Amino acid sequence: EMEKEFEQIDKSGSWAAIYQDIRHEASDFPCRVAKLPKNKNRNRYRDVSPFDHSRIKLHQEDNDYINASLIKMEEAQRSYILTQGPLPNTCGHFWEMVWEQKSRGVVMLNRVMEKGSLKCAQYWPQKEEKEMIFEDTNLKLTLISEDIKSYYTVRQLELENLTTQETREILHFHYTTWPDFGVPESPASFLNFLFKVRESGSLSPEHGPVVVHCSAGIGRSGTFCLADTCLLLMDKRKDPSSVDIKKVLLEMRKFRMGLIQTADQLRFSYLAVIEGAKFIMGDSSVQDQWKELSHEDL
Ligand SMILES: COC(=O)c1c(O)cccc1OC/C=C/c1ccc(F)c(-c2cc(C(=O)O)no2)c1
Repeated sequence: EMEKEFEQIDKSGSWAAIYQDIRHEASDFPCRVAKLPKNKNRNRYRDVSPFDHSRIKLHQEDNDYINASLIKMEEAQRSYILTQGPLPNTCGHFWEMVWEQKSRGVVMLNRVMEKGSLKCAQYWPQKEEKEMIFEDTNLKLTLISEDIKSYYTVRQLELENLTTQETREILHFHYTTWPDFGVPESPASFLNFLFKVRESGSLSPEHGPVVVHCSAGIGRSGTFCLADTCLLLMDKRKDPSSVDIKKVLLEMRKFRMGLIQTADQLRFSYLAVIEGAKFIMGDSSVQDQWKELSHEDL
């Protein structure tokens, strides 16, 4: 059905329309906390804020603000905390969140520098010998190892609560080939990546919500979560036909503004889901075909 609609929409080149329509019906909620003068420097983009009703509150008494939303997908029983790329001054806040929320995985969908501009702080350690200590949130983050693949890298980090000397293994999934405001090379590579994250247990309910982010935490991050939820629902009832992707994107837009920034990302979202269904519906071999087509070997 989504395939029909796909060809339908492609056949008459109406993605820009379908996309603007979703924008017209997207929820709109107040962002008072994020817009408070004291939090001006805690936001990377003036036009990208968390709604008040679904923002992740830091557990400190000083200022509990951080540009992050908890997208809670009720029907699919999956939660994601989408956030902006940490600013030089908010890296402590970022790891505080991860710790307090009990996250197991962190999904980075952008490179530190894109189009010749600094899109995100270097918030994680790059060399084992050089760990990082966030003095304001009293946390330590050490690089334990990293598995570099052609288009993405998986890092194992150790987060420690200097106040209690408690430690946690944090998996860092970094997609290094997704153009800014762009779309993955092929659904195959994107799906290979999604399933890698899935296989890590990072998306399991026995863990806090996975923290997903790009520069603003709405475009590429939205695409990622949309495909994951759609594939998940489709899986829950083994009924591809009952999955209304636009209805699902709107559900998500209730928790964070502007998820999916371009009509092409929306088109890619359809592709990834349609392609992913192959695996969800019983063809377990397609996962290897993706791993091949993705060319993850250096
Ligand atoms: C397309 O716009 C919307 O859907 C929308 C809406 O309908 C209502 C309210 C706000 C809206 O978005 C504000 C985003 C601003 C905005 C400004 C600068 C940015 F670098 C980005 C950005 C970058 C990325 C990435 O890294 O891929 N994703 O988003 C988004």
